[PDB]
Amino acid sequence: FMAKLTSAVPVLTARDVAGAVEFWTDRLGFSRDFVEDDFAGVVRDDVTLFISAVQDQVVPDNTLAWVWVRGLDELYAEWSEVVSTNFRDASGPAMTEIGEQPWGREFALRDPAGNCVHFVAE
Amino acid sequence: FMAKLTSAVPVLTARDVAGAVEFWTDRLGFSRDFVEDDFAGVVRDDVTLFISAVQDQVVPDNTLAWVWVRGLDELYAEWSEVVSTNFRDASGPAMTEIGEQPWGREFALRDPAGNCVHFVAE
Repeated sequence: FMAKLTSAVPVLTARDVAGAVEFWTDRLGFSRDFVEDDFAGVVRDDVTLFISAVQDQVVPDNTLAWVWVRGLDELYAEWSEVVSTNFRDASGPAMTEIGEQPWGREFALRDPAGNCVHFVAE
Repeated sequence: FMAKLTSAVPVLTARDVAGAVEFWTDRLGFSRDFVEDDFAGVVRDDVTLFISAVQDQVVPDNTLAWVWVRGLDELYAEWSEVVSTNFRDASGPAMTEIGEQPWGREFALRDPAGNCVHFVAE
């Protein structure tokens, strides 16, 4: 008899949770799972992400997450029309271009709070 | 044709990645998946956690993750013999006691780097 770990949920951070949730749902297509004032959960297909409140901006600026997807080029097309593809010369939410990395074919997305999330082709 | 998100991997943070990895593997039973100098991955059963390097200690002190498990009381017993159960009066790695929260029956564990990970009974 040994304990089995079954699944994990990344936690993104934000000084402004409510705005982080508005962005992931109204713009990226996730749904609200639950929303407290300093803690929320959003969901899309089999992926859940939690969003937690923090006071220091450097935390969200250093927060990361990796998500796997079937149909990466299409996610990229779906999101490129609501998120800038000029990842460098941009201050707000942005997306890098698809490229190969050791973990696979991917692209990263920075949300309004500063979280950087990597989406990888399954 | 719509992109489907299939799974996610939480990213823990540490000023000292190598030590964070030693702890999650030699003491908690995870295996090394890959180890670069400022980025690593550990695995146990169906759960993978990445560990990333940062310079500011406040990031790991604010980093969170949620993991689900079958056989929570047994994970608690397996880990209570290598991690302190005096969560308050302790400075290093520690574990709180099992309690009910809105997300379910759980316990939290703080690792040496400062990450706080919640383990929930499936």
